[PDB]
Amino acid sequence: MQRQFTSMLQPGVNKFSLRMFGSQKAVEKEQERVKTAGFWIIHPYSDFRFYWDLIMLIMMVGNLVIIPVGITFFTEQTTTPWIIFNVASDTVFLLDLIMNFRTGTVNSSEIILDPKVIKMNYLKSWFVVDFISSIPVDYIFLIVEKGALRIVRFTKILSLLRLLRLSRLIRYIHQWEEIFHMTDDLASAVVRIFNLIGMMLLLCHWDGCLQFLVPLLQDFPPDCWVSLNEMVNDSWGKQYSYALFKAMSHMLCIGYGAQAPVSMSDLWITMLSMIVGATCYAMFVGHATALIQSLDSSRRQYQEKYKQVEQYMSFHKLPADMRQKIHDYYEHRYQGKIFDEENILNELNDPLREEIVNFNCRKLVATMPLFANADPNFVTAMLSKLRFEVFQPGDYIIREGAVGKKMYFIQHGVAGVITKSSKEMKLTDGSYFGEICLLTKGRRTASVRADTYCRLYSLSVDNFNEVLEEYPMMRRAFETVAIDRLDRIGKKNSILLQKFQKDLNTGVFNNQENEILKQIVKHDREMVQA
Amino acid sequence: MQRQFTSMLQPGVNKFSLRMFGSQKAVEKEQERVKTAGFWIIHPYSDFRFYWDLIMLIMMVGNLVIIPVGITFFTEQTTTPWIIFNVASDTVFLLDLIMNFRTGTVNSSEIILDPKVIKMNYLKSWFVVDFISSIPVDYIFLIVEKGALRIVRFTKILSLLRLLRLSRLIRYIHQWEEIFHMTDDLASAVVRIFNLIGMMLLLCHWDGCLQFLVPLLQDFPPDCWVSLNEMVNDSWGKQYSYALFKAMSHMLCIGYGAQAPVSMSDLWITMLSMIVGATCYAMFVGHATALIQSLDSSRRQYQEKYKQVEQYMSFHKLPADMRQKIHDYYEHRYQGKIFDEENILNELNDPLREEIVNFNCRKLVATMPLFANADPNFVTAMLSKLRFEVFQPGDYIIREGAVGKKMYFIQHGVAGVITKSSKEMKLTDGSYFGEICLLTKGRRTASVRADTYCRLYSLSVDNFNEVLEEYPMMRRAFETVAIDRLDRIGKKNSILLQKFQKDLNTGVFNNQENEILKQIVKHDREMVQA
Amino acid sequence: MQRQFTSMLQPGVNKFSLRMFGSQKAVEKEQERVKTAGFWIIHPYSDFRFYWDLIMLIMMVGNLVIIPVGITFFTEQTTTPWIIFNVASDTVFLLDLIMNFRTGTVNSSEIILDPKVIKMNYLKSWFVVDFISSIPVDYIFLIVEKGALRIVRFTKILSLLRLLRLSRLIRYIHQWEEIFHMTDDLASAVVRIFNLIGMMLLLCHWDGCLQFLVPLLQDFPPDCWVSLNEMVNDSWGKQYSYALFKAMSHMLCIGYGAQAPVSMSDLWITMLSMIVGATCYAMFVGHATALIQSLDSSRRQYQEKYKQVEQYMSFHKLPADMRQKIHDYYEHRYQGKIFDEENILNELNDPLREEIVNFNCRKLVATMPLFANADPNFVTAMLSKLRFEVFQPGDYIIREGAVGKKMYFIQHGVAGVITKSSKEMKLTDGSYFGEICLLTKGRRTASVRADTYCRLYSLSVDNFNEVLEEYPMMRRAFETVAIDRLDRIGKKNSILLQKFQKDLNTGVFNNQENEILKQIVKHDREMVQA
Ligand SMILES: Nc1ncnc2c1ncn2[C@@H]1O[C@@H]2COP(=O)(O)O[C@H]2[C@H]1O
Ligand SMILES: Nc1ncnc2c1ncn2[C@@H]1O[C@@H]2COP(=O)(O)O[C@H]2[C@H]1O
Ligand SMILES: Nc1ncnc2c1ncn2[C@@H]1O[C@@H]2COP(=O)(O)O[C@H]2[C@H]1O
Repeated sequence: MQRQFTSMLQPGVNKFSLRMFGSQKAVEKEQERVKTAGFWIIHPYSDFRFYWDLIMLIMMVGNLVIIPVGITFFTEQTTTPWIIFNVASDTVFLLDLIMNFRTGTVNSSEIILDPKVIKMNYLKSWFVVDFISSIPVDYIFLIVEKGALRIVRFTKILSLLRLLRLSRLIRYIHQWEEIFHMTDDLASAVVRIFNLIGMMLLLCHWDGCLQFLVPLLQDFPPDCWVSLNEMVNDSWGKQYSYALFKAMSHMLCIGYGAQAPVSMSDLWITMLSMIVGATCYAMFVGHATALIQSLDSSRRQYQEKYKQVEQYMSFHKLPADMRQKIHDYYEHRYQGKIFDEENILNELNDPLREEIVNFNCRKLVATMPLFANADPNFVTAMLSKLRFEVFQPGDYIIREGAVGKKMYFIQHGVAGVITKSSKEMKLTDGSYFGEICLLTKGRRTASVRADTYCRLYSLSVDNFNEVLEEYPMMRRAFETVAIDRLDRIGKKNSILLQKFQKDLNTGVFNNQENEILKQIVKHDREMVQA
Repeated sequence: MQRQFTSMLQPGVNKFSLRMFGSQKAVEKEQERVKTAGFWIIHPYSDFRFYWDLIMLIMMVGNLVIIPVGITFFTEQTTTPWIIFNVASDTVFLLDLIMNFRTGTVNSSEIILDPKVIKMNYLKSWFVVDFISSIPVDYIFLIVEKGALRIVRFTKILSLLRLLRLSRLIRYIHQWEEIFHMTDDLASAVVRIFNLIGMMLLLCHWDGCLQFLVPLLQDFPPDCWVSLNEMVNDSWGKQYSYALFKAMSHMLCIGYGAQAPVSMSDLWITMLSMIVGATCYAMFVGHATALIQSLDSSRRQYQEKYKQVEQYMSFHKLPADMRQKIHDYYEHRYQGKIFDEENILNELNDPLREEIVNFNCRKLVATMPLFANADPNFVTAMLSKLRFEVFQPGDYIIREGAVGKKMYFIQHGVAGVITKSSKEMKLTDGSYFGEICLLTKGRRTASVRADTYCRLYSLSVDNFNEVLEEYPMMRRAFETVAIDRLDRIGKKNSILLQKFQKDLNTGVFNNQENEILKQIVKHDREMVQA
Repeated sequence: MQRQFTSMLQPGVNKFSLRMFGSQKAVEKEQERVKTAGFWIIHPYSDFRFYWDLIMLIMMVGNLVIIPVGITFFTEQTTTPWIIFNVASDTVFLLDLIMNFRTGTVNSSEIILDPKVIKMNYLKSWFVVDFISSIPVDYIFLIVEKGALRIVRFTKILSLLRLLRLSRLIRYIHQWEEIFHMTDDLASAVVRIFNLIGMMLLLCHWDGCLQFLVPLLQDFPPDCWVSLNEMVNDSWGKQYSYALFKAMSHMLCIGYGAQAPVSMSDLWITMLSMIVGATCYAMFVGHATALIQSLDSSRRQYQEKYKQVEQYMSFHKLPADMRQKIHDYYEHRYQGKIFDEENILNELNDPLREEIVNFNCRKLVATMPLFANADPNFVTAMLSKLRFEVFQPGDYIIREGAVGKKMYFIQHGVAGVITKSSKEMKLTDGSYFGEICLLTKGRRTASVRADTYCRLYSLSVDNFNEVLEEYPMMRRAFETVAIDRLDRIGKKNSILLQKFQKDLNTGVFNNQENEILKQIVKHDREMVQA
């Protein structure tokens, strides 16, 4: 049993524990660091301190709802049932104060030095504002005065010293909400707004007890609101309902309960309640505004970027024909989602980038035969050096005769090769153009027009040269496929022809090599016919 | 004593003085610049002007609380006690006006030209709106009319000309709050909201004096609210409490004090008070919103970045299995703290970067024997060219056979070398892999799998070549340790073997050199066994 | 006179004209473009249209204040004075409608096509909502019914059709405020909030006329608020004050004028007025919040950056000793001003950058003798390739023996050279170290410790090599000064010695050259003694 107590008092492996400590070795280190001292110390992340936090929070909200109401409307406050509840909550919060001695804080590292450091820090921090609210001063002062209507007044007053149990509630709810509200966007916001409206109802309830308490301590003078409305004799449900209604009407600023307040005490209490209500309502409106702006962030940022590009198009005074094509492109590329890609892919590390890239191009590695038959290290490097692009229908991707600087891998949407003295050649998903320009270091062979809405993957020339100089068997493959494709087109490149005639006669090719090559070129005939 | 007066009037070395002036030579320059003119000039950063600011602010808030109340409810305003206070505050603000002549402003540099520049600027800026509020016009006009109920009315009016002492309060509180509120985020916000609620209570108090002042100047006509509620005879505490309650109920918009206002004067004053109250409450709600959004900034920005990466993962339609790993990585790397590292480390200078890097890697310089025994300039350069990384459990850091481009220093969490025909080899904190790939310019020797949650420090190949070409003794060390590690693994590199056989036989090695090398290789056997 | 009319109708050279048109040639182009058509067309930037805008705005706010009040409380609306004012404002707004025909809009370019384009666009845009409000329908319908208490009711109604003069006011105030409110931050904000509170007082006034208008059209039934308060006979000042007070109490939500509204008409008008008041007050609170957040921007952004660097220091868990030095550095460098320097200096062009750099370094070009005697093109290039730095007291700028990569120009604050077997050497403002390391391509000669708070200007090695390879006479100067400084230090560099012994014996030096060199080295002895 005591081993279970020690394992409870030591910090346990949890999500917050891992977020604090990093590796589990730090959790074992903290477990031994707690296991230094004997039978006493509890850690501020332990499940014992968490459950004691929760039990004391339930008891606190219970007592702060039932304390003030009990004081005002119950002029017989010496009943056995009432005294039993009072001493129960008293010994419960004395337990919580001694555990507040035997806890430990976190400045830096978590301080676990009991007899000097945490004792001095706690005795300098909150011991007065807890020791007033702990012990029942209402029975001590009563047995002192026993060892009298003014004394009955004074023992009705000092019970409100237990309202200083409030500071423990906010001091605990700080830790509790920061632990159990870091989950999502909706849940944290909704628990924060319900936190605030719970605070507002607590203040309305306290004020509703106050507006009857002060006409009670003066024994109901004949001009205050209670003896004007003639409800000194009405049963306590009616008095509490009216006092709470009066405080809620002051709080939301609707109006005075009665026509007006005439006595001086009622007048000043009404004014103080009005100030507190206006301030709390202003804070509530501010929190509602902050919650709304936190919910509406993404659409706002997208409209910011849209207004920026609209201002750019306005500054150059482009025609509306072009603005329609630009907004069509932004829709067809970003799909109404604002995000920066290079920054995120720079923030992630190498295997996360490799796994994300392999998932985004899982279709292309299957559909191209080259990627299906090549080595996975080459495939991974060539895949890592790619770039997304979106082409609108009917614009030239590659024009003939210009200098070549990249190649493109088709992912979605058919694009056509338009060679003169050739009809047309369509290219489905899973194919590539831009081979022979980069392999021959010359001018583009035949132009390419984007028929449908193409979604292409492009690869620059320097990365292509680095990868294909690392592994040259794929360069032999590209040379052979480019030879067949050029022979079908009609033009021929003697540089690549002589390089292959010196390459194939050198004997570096194998039986499996040219069998794979024959498979690839018949596959290329298939994905140029289709 | 006069030397103390001159040292008070000259600017003193303070935090604001250093933030204004840079070096202390500018403070000495300003001290001589004040010491040019004789016995007169005070500087707008001097402790004399600061203490005169504070004393005049205390006297101002005192007088603006007690002036209007004194006017309305005290129809016997010729008492000795009242006249003594009036002439006291009068001569105090005449002192402040003459010191307002003998001050100096700051446009650019601080102007200290007395007899033309600052005299012309002050006499064109605020001299009318101070000279009205300075001298007691209420006794001058009275002794003029002595040298009569309308005259008693007129001498009750002109005392409100001292409410133009208000502009000096805001004009001073600008400087005072910008001096003593640049400390932190909570303190500046709380003093700003209490500044605004102090302003609102001041307006409520002034309006509460007004609502009795205007039924007073008409000698209480039989239809205004005072003679309707029948409180012309009630003692002044009751009249002030009711007038303040009526103005506060108009201000927060709760309701008319009485059922309605019937006389025309009460009607128009009620409407003007309603407008001023609605405007001031709107400003208060705006300031509360701005304060709340200023407090809730960091969690907001973190949720912005989180929503952005969520939109990226939504756009690529990644499976939830991968989204869980990405959110796990972001938690395990940033720990819920949004900050940009490269920008901050670019903003700091060279010794701050060196000191921060040495503190972040104080454990690694002790645990690695190479760093413990090397020269501190080399250690500092190699430390400056490092980069943080976080690896999740069970992904390959380095795969075998790929091209090598960096090396890694383990900081936290064990990672394993998985070589074929070797069992496994664990590596604790404080070790490095990636030596022999960069030293032999070839393929990776054996793959490395991240067992626990690794926190690694990585170093790129170009920086490694620059540092190790600057100092080659560490390259001899790395060559020897790599030779031993390869001999234990099973593969061997003849390039490094021949380079060391030509290196060691060259005679460049020394007795201390290979003694240190023997210590390092037995240390490497220790941190590969462990 | 007609030439003055044509020059008024044509667009004039103004600040908005230059911001619209760029060069003055476009203003002359627009002047001829207006001068195409004859005697008719006015341009929407012309001073004629601006002054007609202003005169119609004055007349509009006058009429919309005096129209509704005239309708309700003046049951004798056939007086000569009243009819004269009505036909005056009628013919004034018929003038404004015909000028609304003869104007021109701006879609793109400013359309100036009169008889089809602007006529069709205006007749499709606003001609109904102006032609109702232009002509006095109240006299036309009266002379129709003349060519009867229901008819008197109907001629009291249709005058409110002139409230549709309101749309012209907002349609003009759009252009007028965007012209004359682009000046500053305070003026635009204050005119916007006073614009909104003017709109709110206009709605309060209109509602105050409505609450008496509807009990007027039913001939004051015996249960509406007017005949309950018994003010059918009170003179019109009293009725207007009470009706405006009732509408203002509904508008700000304070309370019903009377105890409650009993008749059905009063009930529904009260509810509609409550809805309009709550909506307008919500808009006012929103505009106040936006104004406050616009005023408090700079301090907010500075606190954002400060919280970010605080989160960075918290994430690395640096000691508070280091956090104090970092916050000291940020204060001493940015001086509490958030701004990005590289972005702004990238946005400006070449002579603006040259002029800004020459002003920031006007002291250094005078204090250094090299800059005073060198060619201004060299001085400008070397000045353009500089970088600011701030060094805290007591850290080593340059350590001995390390590799050299930049040189530093002292601007403010003394720094010391600490050479072994030399006492110490102080360097005032206007001096440079880092010459001989960059000139000899080797290790740093002697360390340098920052004594006071140094503000230095640094220059990198690649820019230094580019400039000093462009002009080599300054390299001869640096070689000679470095020779003297090394001879005084104690170490000597044979590379520079032999390069100068081959350089000086080559005969490239002149009499003016070595006279300038002698002046520079005695100046260097002066600024090393001092
Ligand atoms: N018949 C064809 N079928 C498919 N693609 C082709 C054909 N002819 C040329 N191409 C591709 O179109 C590209 C355009 O010019 P390049 O020189 O970049 O390389 C060319 C080939 O990749
Ligand atoms: N037996 C071993 N123990 C620890 N590390 C090793 C061992 N063998 C190889 N390594 C490291 O693992 C690295 C992986 O391949 P590299 O060529 O980068 O260089 C290798 C060495 O740094
Ligand atoms: N006696 C000296 N007085 C002033 N500066 C010096 C002196 N000796 C060396 N320096 C400077 O200090 C620099 C530090 O090393 P460098 O090699 O960069 O070049 C050195 C010179 O610019």
